[PDB]
Amino acid sequence: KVFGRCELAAAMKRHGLDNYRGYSLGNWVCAAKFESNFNTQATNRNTDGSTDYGILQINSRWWCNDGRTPGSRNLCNIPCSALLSSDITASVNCAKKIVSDGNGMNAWVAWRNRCKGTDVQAWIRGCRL
Ligand SMILES: [Cl-]
Ligand SMILES: [Cl-]
Ligand code: NA
Ligand code: NA
Repeated sequence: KVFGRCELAAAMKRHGLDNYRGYSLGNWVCAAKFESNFNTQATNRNTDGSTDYGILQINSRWWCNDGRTPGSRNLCNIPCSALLSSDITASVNCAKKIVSDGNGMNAWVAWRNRCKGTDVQAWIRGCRL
């Protein structure tokens, strides 16, 4: 499913991301924009053989099992394919573990490069939340 900007904001708000570990909702929207263009079915293969899955491009080296990332962990205890669902619950709950793991949202390269230090509130502006 390809979300609208406001629709995703609303889904993410309902799932407890709004200010989770101090990151306002705009940050999460901005990250999703640039990670996946709001498409839950986004996948991208990394140099190391790991793959990024879903709206927040969660990586199989640590966070999910795709059965093909030798030597990887599955720290969110989910199959990676669960991150591709139109229901963002699994992506959101795994994101919460990731963002709590010491690096905050710097774990998402695109957030660090495209969102961090920008006016992220722009991403939820105009939305009925
Ligand atoms: Cl694996
Ligand atoms: Cl980037
Ligand atoms: Na995801
Ligand atoms: Na894995």
